[PDB]
Amino acid sequence: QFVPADQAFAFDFQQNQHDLNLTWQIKDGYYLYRKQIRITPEHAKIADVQLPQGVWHEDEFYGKSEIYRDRLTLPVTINQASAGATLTVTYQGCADAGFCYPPETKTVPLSEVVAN
Repeated sequence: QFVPADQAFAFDFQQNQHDLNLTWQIKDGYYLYRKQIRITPEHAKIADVQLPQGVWHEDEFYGKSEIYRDRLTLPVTINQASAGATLTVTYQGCADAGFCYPPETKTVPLSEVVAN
């Protein structure tokens, strides 16, 4: 069951001005590592991102780790974003079947936002 990474972890975003929501639809039997998520803005300023509380799991890769299953919803606050600004979103997930996908990076185009 080594399906394409984007089928196991369906990533999408929706922005309404200062509010950005990042979503991952996580196929049953797969999970994301909380600690492997990285969000980096380029030409934009965002509020601190608080990763939500997940569940604890144990595997041979990292032993005891906090993971996310089913779906991950992550709100992000854009305080300022110049034209052409982007958000680099990196994450990594594995399959209960016994294998991990490599980290994946998505570039989110941010709509311009005037500060404050």
